[PDB]
Amino acid sequence: DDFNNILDLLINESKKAAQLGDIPVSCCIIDSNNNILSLAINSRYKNKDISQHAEINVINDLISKLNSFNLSKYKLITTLEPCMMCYSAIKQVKINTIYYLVDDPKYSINDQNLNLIQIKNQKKQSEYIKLLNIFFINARLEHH
Amino acid sequence: DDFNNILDLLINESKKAAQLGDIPVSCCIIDSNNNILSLAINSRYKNKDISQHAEINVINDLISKLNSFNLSKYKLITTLEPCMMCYSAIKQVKINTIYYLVDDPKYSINDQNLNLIQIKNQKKQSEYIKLLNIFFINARLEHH
Ligand SMILES: [Cl-]
Ligand SMILES: [Cl-]
Ligand SMILES: [Zn+2]
Ligand SMILES: [Zn+2]
Repeated sequence: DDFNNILDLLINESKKAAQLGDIPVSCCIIDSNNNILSLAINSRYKNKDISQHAEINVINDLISKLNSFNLSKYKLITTLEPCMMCYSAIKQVKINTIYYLVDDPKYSINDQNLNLIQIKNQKKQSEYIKLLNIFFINARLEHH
Repeated sequence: DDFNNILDLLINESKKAAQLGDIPVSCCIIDSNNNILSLAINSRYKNKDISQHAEINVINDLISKLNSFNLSKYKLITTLEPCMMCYSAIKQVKINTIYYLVDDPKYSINDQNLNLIQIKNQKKQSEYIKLLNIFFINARLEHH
């Protein structure tokens, strides 16, 4: 569909990540009934851990809850197209679908049982783009 | 992935439909192991039946094989983006994924558990576009 309520929630969460120095990305994992089982934000720089993107964080939350590395029954929704580290972690726990809102400007993948699917929600996409733009502006100001 | 072998097969089949007066569309339904369970071509005008597009034909083949209207365990691959009649029939048998090669130039859908996903296979897409173009050229020649 367009996940308007889940996206409202994720966009609200990611603000937290932006306040603390990380690209404001939030994401959740859902079961087939679209219930959220785990939610996480990006905390790579905040916790000085190369792996702590929102996607790997949410994967680890669910591994913890279910005591299992097999998430084949679940789908992932993120505000921003995942990097390749996260894409590979998502693949390695057998999640078959990644919904993302905003693709990443910054590989050639012929994987399957793994679809990367852009959510169409223009209002939410424009809102999240404005949040990211504010983050990057502050990024270049501190860069200089 | 890019379904290169299945697409080779479908593009070969659809030629049959083009020879007999129908837009040359072919499609199959696959299980989770990507095995084909049913394959069909468009035969609307050939059999004077508004419903006999390739997608509805393949659905009926599988309903027949399984004696069930519940195809929730299966995915559909077609050469051409489905019309809305077929999209609704696919939804009504609970198939969750439609892979298509070529989108249709000729609605606003907020359905979910139903993803419409364009296959990326440039060589196969260009080949199928050339086949369709030949079909339409002959169409306008007979039109006049
Ligand atoms: Cl890998
Ligand atoms: Cl309906
Ligand atoms: Zn990442
Ligand atoms: Zn149709």
